[PDB]
Order: sequence, then structure tokens, then C-alpha cells
Amino acid sequence: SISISYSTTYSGWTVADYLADWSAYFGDVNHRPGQVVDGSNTGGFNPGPFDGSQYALKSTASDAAFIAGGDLHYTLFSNPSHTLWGKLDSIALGDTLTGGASSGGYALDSQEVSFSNLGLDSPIAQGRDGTVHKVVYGLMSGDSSALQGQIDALLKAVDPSLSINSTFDQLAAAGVAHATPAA
Ligand code: HEM
Repeated sequence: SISISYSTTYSGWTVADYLADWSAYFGDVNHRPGQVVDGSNTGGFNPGPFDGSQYALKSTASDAAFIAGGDLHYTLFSNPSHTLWGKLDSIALGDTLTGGASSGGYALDSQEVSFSNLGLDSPIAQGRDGTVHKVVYGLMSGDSSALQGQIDALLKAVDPSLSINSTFDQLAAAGVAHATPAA
């Protein structure tokens, strides 16, 4: 089942409100045709260059950032083009990225909320219609709707009364979330 970690700073917030707020600060990195010419809006994989246990990206509008974790693969120019697929186990949201390929992998200087044990697996055959692709590309483009929908489905799988409209504290009372220090 899904496992959620959240800073106590967000206790009485619902999952939906947090994601809408984080997405508002992250914005859209404009990772679209003809607009990706360098590493300013590509993000990066660990180990990379196009496959890894982590994909991380910082906003070009603020210092908001996220890290997707699992067994991820990006097709780039091969068919189906520009598709992220594979297994997505976690999404960590926060502020300011650190790491790369030295002391280890990627991390967030301030990790606000994370969703783990997602259990998502999208085969390459699904192309951009796969859930993994929609979830991550949505985050890159300022539309966390796909992530919100998947989290909602995973919470309802635990109990039909849970939802992204539930406060993080209610999810902790349900045994699905765990509060971490204000900082
Ligand atoms: C190493 C990281 C990445 C690099 C170097 C990269 C590079 C590129 C480039 C150069 C383009 C432009 C293509 C063009 O002008 O025709 C592009 C487009 C695109 N990329 Fe990436 N990308 C990366 C990661 C990702 C990830 C993780 C996703 C999905 C979650 C993604 C989704 C897309 C999509 C949907 C397009 C639009 C293609 C279209 O509309 O035809 N990219 N990418």
C-alpha cells in the first residue's frame, strides 16, 4: 500500500491542496518541442543519461524540485519518442536539489512531502499514455492532475473513505502517512 511522509508544517492541509500549491511554485519548465536545447529544463537521471533509479528536476521559475524514484527509462528519440516508462515507486517534492553522481544520488535540501511504494509499472508499449509518463511529465509541465489521480486511487484501495481531499493527519490516523519534523 502507498506510504506517505509529510512535514508537520502541512498537518491540516489536504494532499490536493499541497500538490496544487507545490505545482503553482514549480510552474512549467516548458519541456516541449523546439524548447529543449540544453540542460536548463531537461532534469537528469541517476545514473543516466537516459535511464535510472532516479529522475530529478528543478523548476526554472523557483527552487521547487521533485525526484521520481524507481526503475525509469526515457526513450528520447527512439520509438515511442519522448516517453518515460518503467516502474515508478516514489515521488518526493520539496525545494532545492542536491547530489548527482558523487556522494550518491539525488536528494532535496528541504523534502516537504513524499509518496512511496506507489507500485506503478508502465510498459514501453503504452507510450505517452502510460501512467508513469503522464504522472512525471505532468509534474514537469505544471499539471499534477495525473499524480493526484493515482494517489487518490491508491488511497481508496486502502479504504474508500480516504482521498486526496483527506488531510495528511487523517491519512496518518489511517496508518498510511507519517509526520516528520517541521523542518
Ligand atoms: C535526460 C533527460 C531528458 C532529455 C535530455 C530530454 C530531451 C528532450 C528534447 C531535446 C526534446 C525536444 C524534442 C524536439 O524539439 O522535438 C524533448 C521533448 C519531450 N520530452 Fe524530454 N528529455 C528528457 C526527459 C524527459 C522526461 C523525464 C519526460 C517525461 C516524463 C520527457 C518528456 C518529453 C516530451 C513529452 C516531449 C515532447 C515531445 C513531443 O511533443 O513530440 N522528457 N525532450
